[PDB]
Amino acid sequence: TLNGGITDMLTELANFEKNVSQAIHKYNAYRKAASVIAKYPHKIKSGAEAKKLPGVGTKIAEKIDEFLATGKLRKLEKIRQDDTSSSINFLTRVSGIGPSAARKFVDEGIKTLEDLRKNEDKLNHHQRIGLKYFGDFEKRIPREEMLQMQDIVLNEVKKVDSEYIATVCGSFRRGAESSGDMDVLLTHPSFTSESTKQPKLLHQVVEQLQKVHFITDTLSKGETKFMGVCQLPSKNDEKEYPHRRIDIRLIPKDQYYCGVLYFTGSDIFNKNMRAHALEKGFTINEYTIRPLGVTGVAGEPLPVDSEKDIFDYIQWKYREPKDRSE
DNA sequence: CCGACGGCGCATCAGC
DNA sequence: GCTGATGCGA
DNA sequence: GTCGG
Ligand code: NA
Ligand code: NA
Repeated sequence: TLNGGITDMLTELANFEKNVSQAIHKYNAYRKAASVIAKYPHKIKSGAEAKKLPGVGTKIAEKIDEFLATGKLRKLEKIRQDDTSSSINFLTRVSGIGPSAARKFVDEGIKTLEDLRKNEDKLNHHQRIGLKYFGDFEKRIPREEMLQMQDIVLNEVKKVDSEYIATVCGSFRRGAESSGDMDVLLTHPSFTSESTKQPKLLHQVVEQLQKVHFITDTLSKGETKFMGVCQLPSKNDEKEYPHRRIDIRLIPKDQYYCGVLYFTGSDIFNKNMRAHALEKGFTINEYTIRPLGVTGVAGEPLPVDSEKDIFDYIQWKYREPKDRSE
């Protein structure tokens, strides 16, 4: 909160770059800047002070000086009042509506949730669902609800086939007090990188979850990845729980733990391990870990049967997810 | 100066 | 109808 | 917008 005004500012500039100007790299540049500054244990007094932080350049430094001297940014103030831009930016909060769709909608007069509600025929399946649960999707999930959600998922998966292995990752696995959604990694001994991928291993799990009315909607669904909506059962006379976003990924047995490691995060922790992995002759990614030859040629992936194995390779002591903040 | 900046599954579109 | 490109979310 | 080869 030391520089909340500054980080809020950069984050707002960030969204407009992505959603309105469609300049994704500028979006990430602003986010990077907002992040480094968010971790700075001091109240910034000038643009030059912040410029020393990695990610803050001349332009953001110039903007910080303006904000400190006036308490605002003229360019930001302007875009905020712009009917077209503020509307485009806003519409992207609807899942399924990206920068392009937001732009086309505003071009034809569709600027608010109400406008969207009156134009269902112009919305695809995903977008209709994003609109339907607009409010719910923006709410966070208390860990206690995640536990109840995990209980259902683990139970139903085992019910389908006790040989399935399912792991709820994300900040939740690291012990987060709340979550934005639920990410489930699924695998089965019968499915490996070079074997049959039976088009129903994932389907049977999604089907069972719908049968017990846990999964309520489907955004997308293929043979390896499902993205949908779910909701805990409500108690009599009890305010119903909000709908939640849940993804379920089927990964080959041999790439499962590389998957759990990666989707467990955090993002910052992954980069460090990737760096360390490199400075050890190994290359780690979402799927595997491979040795790097002398001339930089990657060798075939190394056998992995646990998160620990990955650590063993890069000479690192296994770390509990609760400590993988970075 | 000027290219990199993350990458892939799925839904849907463009081009044939 | 088929194939590759694009939008989207993660 | 920022970095760096
Ligand atoms: Na800097
Ligand atoms: Na969106």
